[PDB]
Amino acid sequence: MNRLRTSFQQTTGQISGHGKRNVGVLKTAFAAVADEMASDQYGTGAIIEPFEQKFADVLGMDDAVFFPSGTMAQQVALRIWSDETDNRTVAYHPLCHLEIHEQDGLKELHPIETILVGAADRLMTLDEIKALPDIACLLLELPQREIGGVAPAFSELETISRYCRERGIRLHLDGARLFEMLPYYEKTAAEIAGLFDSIYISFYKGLGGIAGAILAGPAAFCQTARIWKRRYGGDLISLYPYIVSADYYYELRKDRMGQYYEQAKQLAEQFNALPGVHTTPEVPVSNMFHLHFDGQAADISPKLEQVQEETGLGFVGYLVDKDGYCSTEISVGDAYGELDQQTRDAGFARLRQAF
Amino acid sequence: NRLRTSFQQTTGQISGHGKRNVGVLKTAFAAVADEMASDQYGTGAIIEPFEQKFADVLGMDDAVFFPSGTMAQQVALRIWSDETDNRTVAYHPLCHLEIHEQDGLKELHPIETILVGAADRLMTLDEIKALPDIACLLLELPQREIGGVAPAFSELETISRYCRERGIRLHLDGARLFEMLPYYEKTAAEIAGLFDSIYISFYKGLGGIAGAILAGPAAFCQTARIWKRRYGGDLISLYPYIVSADYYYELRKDRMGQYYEQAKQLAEQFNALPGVHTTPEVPVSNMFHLHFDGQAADISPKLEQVQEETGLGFVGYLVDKDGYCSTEISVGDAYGELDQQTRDAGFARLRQAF
Repeated sequence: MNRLRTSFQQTTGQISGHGKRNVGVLKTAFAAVADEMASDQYGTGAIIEPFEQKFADVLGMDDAVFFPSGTMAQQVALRIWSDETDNRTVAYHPLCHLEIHEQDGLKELHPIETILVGAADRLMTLDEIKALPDIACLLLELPQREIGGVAPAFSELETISRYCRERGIRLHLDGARLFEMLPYYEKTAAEIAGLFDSIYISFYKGLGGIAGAILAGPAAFCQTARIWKRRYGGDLISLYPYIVSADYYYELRKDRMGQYYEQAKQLAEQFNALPGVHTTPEVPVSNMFHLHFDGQAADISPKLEQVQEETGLGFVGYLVDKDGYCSTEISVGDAYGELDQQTRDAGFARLRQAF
Repeated sequence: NRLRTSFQQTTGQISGHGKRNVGVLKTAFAAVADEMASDQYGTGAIIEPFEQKFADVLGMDDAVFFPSGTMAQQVALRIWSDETDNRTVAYHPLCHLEIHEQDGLKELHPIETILVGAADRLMTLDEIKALPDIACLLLELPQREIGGVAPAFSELETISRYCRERGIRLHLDGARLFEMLPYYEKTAAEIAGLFDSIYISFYKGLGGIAGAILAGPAAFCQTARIWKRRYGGDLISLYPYIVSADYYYELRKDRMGQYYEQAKQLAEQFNALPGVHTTPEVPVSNMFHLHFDGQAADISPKLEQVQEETGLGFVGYLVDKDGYCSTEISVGDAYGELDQQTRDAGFARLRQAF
């Protein structure tokens, strides 16, 4: 383990995240669950059916399917739409999860090609979407996490939804971070989800569960999704350990996304005041942003190390070197709100002394 | 369904480990500290020690934890198809990949399957010898769908040396490997060592919740970890399954002998009933199939009642066949929790009903 990561691990509080990712997260979700509650069974029965209906309702879709991962969930979605439209081409942002974080799973597992829309360092434009040829599916990710978490205005999404529909293109939402976006949009999950044909949501990002996903959409779409779920080896006999925990952290945190967002905006303001330091976006539209430092990790890590060792407050857990700067991702959760004012003020003065 | 109900409502059973409920997870976690670090996307805490543990148990270079055997085994077949430039694999007609996975192997991979033998029996060595060049032969020990029948160890040896001769990779579906060791009088390592790759399960005989290990050569496992991510099986945190798998492995690893002996006890009681038999006649593991003369219409009422009256579960479902109906029995911890007299009074009532 490197010096920076070490120093962040040995902190007693953090600005980002929910706390340590440990066995206690599962034990806490289960501590009041009756030992006699019956397990789900290969994608039906107890626990799973009510959870799926719940989240079909939350997203305002005909049905919803619990998956072990969003990786599996979104590959399946795209394949279903590709099959329905007899079109083997899908389009999305160049830094889409399916493109860069799944060992090319979509393309290795299905005869599907991808058009990367726009540029890597920005949102795709409405003109770029209108310039697309006949494709099966456009995937949008709200927000675009890989560029710090930027998203189009709600009215832009309305226009894209009408366009695609008027053109026969299926619109899929990568809503890994959908809950996080609701404060800024001033909309419910169903109002955002209603613009799309299908939706993926996660239970381990903003919500801070352990793992697992929901893919939601029309009834027939979900039926097919359940067959692919079995083909993929995701139709486990028992997925309750993730469903019970998922629902628990959902009920726990569904109404905290607003505070996480206000807090993120506060943190960004503090960071942007530092010489040699900025956020992207400058003003967050959610609980997240990227934090950029001029100079490379070999220059900046030691400063952060010292700051963190001394204060016992985690600002930065890792850096990623880029061209003349280095970057880390901040996502605000329960951890920040456990830092009292004096603990924030003392950390930030010490951080101010470093930069 | 009324039979299922009658079975679910019993306070003891001859089959299985007991109710599949949340308690099974909480029991496994009762002694794990809250502060234990999660695994992280296939590496780190919990997962690495588990994989190393099961590489050693199976005598292989490495091992990889999978959320399922459906996923594990498909991945193993593809890696061998790739390593061999051969797009055909072979196995028994009721192989789990053929009948219980919605054609996943063939839908997700440019692979074709040859079925070796006849559905109702073990394949023969001559049938293996008549196979064209293939990437992989998969053997299931025992063949579950025909009652749990398996070839003598000398025959497994012959077959392994033959496939080594022809450059055919040999893979074991070992979902029930542990249940067989008593019969074989062999270690897991001694059985596994006749194969190129091995899949084992943590929810069959061991009675955990879910999860699988795929073990094999270091190279093979590296590539299998890539496919695990492609598949969406490389979850940020698999510890709920891993920790529970270990809990139950440790708890039940040395009980396969008693399950096998207990299985034999049950089949003996069953075969002595008129209008009842088992396949195989004498179990070679903790399992067998149970056949009742007559159709489910005639038989399911009789079972239903015996179970309602006794509160002892013998049978939870019947499959209707020509002139008889069948069910699968797999002994775990539930048999041992019913005292002898209680099982004797259940059988006695059963004896009256048949």
